[PDB]
Amino acid sequence: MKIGCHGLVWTGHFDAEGIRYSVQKTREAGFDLVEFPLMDPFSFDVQTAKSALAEHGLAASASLGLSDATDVSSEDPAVVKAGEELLNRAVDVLAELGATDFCGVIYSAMKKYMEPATAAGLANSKAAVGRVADRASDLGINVSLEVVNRYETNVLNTGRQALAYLEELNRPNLGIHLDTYHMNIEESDMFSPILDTAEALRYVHIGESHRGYLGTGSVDFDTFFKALGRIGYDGPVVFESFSSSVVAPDLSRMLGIWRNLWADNEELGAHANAFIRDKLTAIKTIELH
Amino acid sequence: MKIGCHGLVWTGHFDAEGIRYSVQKTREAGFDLVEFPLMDPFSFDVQTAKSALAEHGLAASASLGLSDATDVSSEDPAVVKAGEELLNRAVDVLAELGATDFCGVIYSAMKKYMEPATAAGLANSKAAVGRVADRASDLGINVSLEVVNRYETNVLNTGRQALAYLEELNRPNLGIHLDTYHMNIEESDMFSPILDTAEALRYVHIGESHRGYLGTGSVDFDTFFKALGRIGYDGPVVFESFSSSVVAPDLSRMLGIWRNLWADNEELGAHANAFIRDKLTAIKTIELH
Amino acid sequence: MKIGCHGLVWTGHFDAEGIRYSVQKTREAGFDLVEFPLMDPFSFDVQTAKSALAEHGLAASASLGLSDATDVSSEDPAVVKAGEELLNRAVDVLAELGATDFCGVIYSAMKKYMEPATAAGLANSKAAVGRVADRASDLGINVSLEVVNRYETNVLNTGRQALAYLEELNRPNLGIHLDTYHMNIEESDMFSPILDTAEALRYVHIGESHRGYLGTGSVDFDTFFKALGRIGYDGPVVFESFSSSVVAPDLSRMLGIWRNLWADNEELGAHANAFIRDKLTAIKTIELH
Amino acid sequence: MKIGCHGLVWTGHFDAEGIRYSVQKTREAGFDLVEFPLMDPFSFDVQTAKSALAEHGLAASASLGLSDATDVSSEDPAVVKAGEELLNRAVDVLAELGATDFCGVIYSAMKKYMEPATAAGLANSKAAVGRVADRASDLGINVSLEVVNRYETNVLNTGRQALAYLEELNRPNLGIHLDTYHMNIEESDMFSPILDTAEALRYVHIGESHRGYLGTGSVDFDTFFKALGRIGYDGPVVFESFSSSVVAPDLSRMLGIWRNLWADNEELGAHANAFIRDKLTAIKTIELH
Ligand SMILES: [Mg+2]
Ligand SMILES: [Mg+2]
Ligand SMILES: [Mg+2]
Ligand SMILES: [Mg+2]
Repeated sequence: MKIGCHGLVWTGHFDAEGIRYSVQKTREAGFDLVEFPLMDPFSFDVQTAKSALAEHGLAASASLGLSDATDVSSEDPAVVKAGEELLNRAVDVLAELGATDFCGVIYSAMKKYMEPATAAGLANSKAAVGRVADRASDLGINVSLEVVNRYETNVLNTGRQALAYLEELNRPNLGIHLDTYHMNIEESDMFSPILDTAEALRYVHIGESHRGYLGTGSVDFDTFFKALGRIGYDGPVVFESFSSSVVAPDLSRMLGIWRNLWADNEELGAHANAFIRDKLTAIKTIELH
Repeated sequence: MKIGCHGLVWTGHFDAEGIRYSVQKTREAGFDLVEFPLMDPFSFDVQTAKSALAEHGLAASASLGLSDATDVSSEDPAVVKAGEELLNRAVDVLAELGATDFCGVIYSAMKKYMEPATAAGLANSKAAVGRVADRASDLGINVSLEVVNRYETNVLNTGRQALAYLEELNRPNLGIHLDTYHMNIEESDMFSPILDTAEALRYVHIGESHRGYLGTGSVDFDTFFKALGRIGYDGPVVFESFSSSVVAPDLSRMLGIWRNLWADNEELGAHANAFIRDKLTAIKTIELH
Repeated sequence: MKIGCHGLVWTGHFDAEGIRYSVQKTREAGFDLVEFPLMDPFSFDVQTAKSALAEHGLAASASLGLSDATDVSSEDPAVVKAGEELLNRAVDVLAELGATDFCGVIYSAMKKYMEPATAAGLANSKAAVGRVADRASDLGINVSLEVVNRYETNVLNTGRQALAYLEELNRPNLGIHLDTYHMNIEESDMFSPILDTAEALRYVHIGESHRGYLGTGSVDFDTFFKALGRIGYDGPVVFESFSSSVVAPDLSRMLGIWRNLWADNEELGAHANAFIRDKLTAIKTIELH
Repeated sequence: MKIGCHGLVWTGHFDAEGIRYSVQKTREAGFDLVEFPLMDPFSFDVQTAKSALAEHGLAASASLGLSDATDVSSEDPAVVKAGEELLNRAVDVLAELGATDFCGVIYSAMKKYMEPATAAGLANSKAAVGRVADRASDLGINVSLEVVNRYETNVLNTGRQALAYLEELNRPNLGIHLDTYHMNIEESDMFSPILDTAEALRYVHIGESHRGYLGTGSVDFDTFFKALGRIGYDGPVVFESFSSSVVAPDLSRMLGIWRNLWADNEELGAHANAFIRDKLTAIKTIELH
């Protein structure tokens, strides 16, 4: 299991400087892995990232959220094709980095829909995601669909829905990515989604109810980690936090990061790293007693 | 204290038949009060409402959410003026009904903004709301701003933000409206917001994390009700839950109701009424032991 | 599933008067079943119980805790035999009532031990309970061991320890009884013990952390009922509450009931009956949405 | 604020070697303070303790529970006197160590009583404690009464009982010591007792529901630390944990430590030190957001 940190803790612009900076700060915070948010994978400087990752002995993953122009759940085949094109490039980036995990909101646009998903749209989404997963499979890359709340997608809001989505595709490298922040809204509790989704659970985001400091919100982390321990989850556990102190020109607007949740990402990162690691340490003793 | 139920539980269209139906269902479910959604107050059948309320001996309140055309936080004075007009009419409706509580998202549009709030926008919102409060005050009507999550507003996301907003306006009849559903995301916990806004807390919405049956989600209702009891809150406590089958396509899309958490609103309403009253009965015993 | 009330809500003396009083009050509070504490089954008035149960249409179960004189976990064979004799009579009483469930602290004395259990004592406990269970089996009676906290036994303090104890005996009518009050102290959380004990779980006590009003202490009922729902538990669910306003001469002392947690047991009882039934109703809805 | 560790994490025998071992391990785990259990203060090697404390740079406090022979709530004045004598020696040991804090179950025996307290016994307890406090005051020592559960005292089971007991004595150095383990049983929630005891709260124990690893049981630490932050508590915050792995001949039997909750106290101790510190760090951030 790799303990990771989302890139938006450190910077909103993933240029050469942002890449080295995020990688460095991640390592200094005590994390094993950095998750790069690849909103624009075409321009992502792979060589700099490879250099920085090697320098700090850090692993990497990639996440992304689609938009209207790249909505794979669209009824417009051209829009779907564009989204598929973007997803494929992200996967290519991961392959060049020698990474293994791609995740995020890749089954739809990451936004507040003003209509329910349509039958035709859902068919297009599943087909597009199937083709990306197949391609990723040949490159030795896993693809995990991140379940997000009603305001960020109209397709997959719960673990159960994600399981039904994956049932049709039946792709071996296709998994489910759960996020405590999103689970806090949609799920019935923190243990049930883990247990139902146990086979497919491939990626985990650790986020507080307001996406700030861990333990300063309403998320039931204790039940979540205990359930993770029960199913013997051994995949990535990545801290994710957003504040107006670190702004991504598009991503911050899309996630509605209006408020200040923290000013000092160094204290935040180190704290989050310890929070996650110590929780896992304690949870490991539970089976013994 | 009045135990209430949002009208949207029962019907999506508040015409003559809808008004009578929602009022009757509310009374049959055991509630003291019904909250009418006045999205369009100009076409609200006030007379039918007065009749139905008297028939069932039920109290009433009103809430609405603004839209793009009536966004009082806009930098466009034409838009701001439109919103203020909508607000003023709603207040007139309540005055006619002899009701005393107006609430909801009246300081901004109820939607997912793609940009942070602006200084000019905030100024316009505050000015308009102040004028509306003054108008309402003369009609003996209290106005409560409902704190909502980041996806429904970029203005008032926390109880403290609402306090700062109210401090500037310094209006006697201006209150704070808290909703457990929204609190469950943005707030640090369920007792701090109650304690901090005790002086200004005038309206309460009771909703599960996913707006389904009470007690089937992640809302810490226990801490919330304990906090309410500690500050001796005596205002309205109103249940809120939504179904795409029941509400209009407009509002269902606005609230992002992609899933239906219940099929029988009679059972839901009766369950919610007992949940609230029974919780209140229990919390009253705490001071005795 | 039968919803029940422990008799110490109503009376501490099960003479004929207490028997009829407890039965009647249980029916009036809305329950299906009364749980008689048979601290002395030799003198329990079976005849009055049968008569009251019939008059009020109520099912019945019974529980008890052993004492030093009846400690089947003693190394002294005469003490063990006196215990076994008491247990056997309790099973016989239940048989005469037409009941199906015996439970409680029947594997040791119900007290604060000052020494750990002993290998010889444990073997005595199991053998006696095995014989009691076999006897009960012939009579169509299920026997469930109540897991209780460290101050009330030194043998079975967690669900896991009860499973290991049963594994040895391999009896098909021998089950596990979990109590939220006891779980709240000893267990890692409120779902694991249910999931681990699924096969063997046959009786449930619903008690708040301080054994008063439900929802006025720190017990996580939500996690507990969600887990009960997940495994399809259909055994008895019995409210259990103790206050200085209702005193049993021995039992109130043994359980350390020093404080007033309630004066009005009719309010308490109706509240608890609603709490449990409403919780089960809500959990059933998680299924389909 | 001093973050501390109870000595029973390390050893059950406070001979010279035990004293040195406990102080060393406490320092190595990252704590500021060691809490000595002074069950027999007449035989406690003060000089070795001064030496070990100095060597490792550690502050110190002491606690004890009384027994039958020393029960200051007894109606027998010789028993009261013997208790008061043991208390006075414990204060002296602290004075010689240059410490400021005495605490624990010093207002009754620390045991499972078999009947409720008596008016006369209470009056003896209060007088004795008052005298011990006055003596302590002259030496610059604060005395804090540990509120414990029903199975360890019949006198002070809730914060509010302790408040009422202090009110009578009105002593300026006499405070309330709350323990999350005990609160988890007897209190209504984890914030009310903190808010109610605010001015009088002088000492804190941090204990999981089953007294093992922090975050592996049912204690609501988040509400507790958020309430602590709210009243700006600055007294000692001390980790307390018990396992059959490390046994005190007397104390482990009195506390009912039947089960192994950990084998490796070095891991346990560093986990707890981090747990408490990291929680305080996070709670500090809440007022900023
Ligand atoms: Mg995420
Ligand atoms: Mg609302
Ligand atoms: Mg019980
Ligand atoms: Mg303690």
